[PDB]
Amino acid sequence: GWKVGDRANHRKWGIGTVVSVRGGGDDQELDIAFPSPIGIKRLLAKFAPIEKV
Repeated sequence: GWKVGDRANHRKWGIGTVVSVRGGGDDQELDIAFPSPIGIKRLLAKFAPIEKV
């Protein structure tokens, strides 16, 4: 699934970079760093409004 360094386009926050991935592969939790001033958001990958790249 998701990997550190991946870029994600989020419906709300635009494009950001994955800085942490945890939980098991079936319930990944992502930290995604969006450019200033949004900062880092922590969210469950399941049902997240994100697309890779």
